[PDB]
Amino acid sequence: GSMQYFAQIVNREENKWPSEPINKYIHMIWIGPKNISDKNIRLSLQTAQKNPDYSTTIIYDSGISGYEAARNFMSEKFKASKITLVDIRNKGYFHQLQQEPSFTYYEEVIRNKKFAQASDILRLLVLKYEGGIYKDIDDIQIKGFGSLAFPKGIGVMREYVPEAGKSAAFPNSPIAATKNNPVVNKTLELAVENYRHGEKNVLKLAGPDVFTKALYQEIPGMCSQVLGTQLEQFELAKRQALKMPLEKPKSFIDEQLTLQEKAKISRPYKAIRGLSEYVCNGADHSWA
Ligand SMILES: [Cl-]
Repeated sequence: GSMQYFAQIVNREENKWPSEPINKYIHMIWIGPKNISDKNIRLSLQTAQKNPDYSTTIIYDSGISGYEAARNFMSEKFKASKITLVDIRNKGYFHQLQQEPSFTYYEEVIRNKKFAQASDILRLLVLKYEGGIYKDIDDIQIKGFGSLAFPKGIGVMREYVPEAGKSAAFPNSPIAATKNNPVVNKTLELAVENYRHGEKNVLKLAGPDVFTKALYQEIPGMCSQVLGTQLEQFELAKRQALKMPLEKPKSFIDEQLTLQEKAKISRPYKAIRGLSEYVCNGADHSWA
């Protein structure tokens, strides 16, 4: 045979990480005394309707003064649906959450009434113990999830580019993850280090930029430049096995790596971005 070893390397990269199933829980958070908007109520109902095999819950907090007025508003609006409000205090692992370093900052942030900044922390704690899919009340459910399985047990959206930043960022919503996922844990570790270091920058706390940085440490290929570098290395490796000029191709027609070979190498990192065909992101936090 010829090129059978090179074709074996390409096939190894396609299934290097087996896809792990995701628990069928849709976690959504709405904490504070502000009432949920009419749009977010309709999107939440649409979320539960499009996922009858998922149990959809909206997580509120009873440790915030004035929470009853907003919680009473949600129950009357969701009493005839599959949306079941669950208090984070009444969780079956709340005593373990109190022993988490991030929960002290969660308590410290809700006291300052920075509810959106606190939601970035709680969503990772819920995915740590229970797992499943976190989604925000503003995220639009395009189609139902069904049985989802992701390489490394982690599913995210396509990364966006901040209009002034220099690095892309994966949104921290929606996030699909297995129970006690390494990417979720590393995001919590970086979040604790940022809060320990008094990071006044809201981006360098528990938001998408921190979730992205933790995703790159566990799965370095998620960085577009890293995967692109890996494709250029296979291009040179194929030329060496072909006994062709060991050089980077000048034009596209001179590339030896076929499109099918590029797709095989990129298969794991495409699947991790699989949540983009199920959910459309909302911009409620943008207007805030
Ligand atoms: Cl060979």
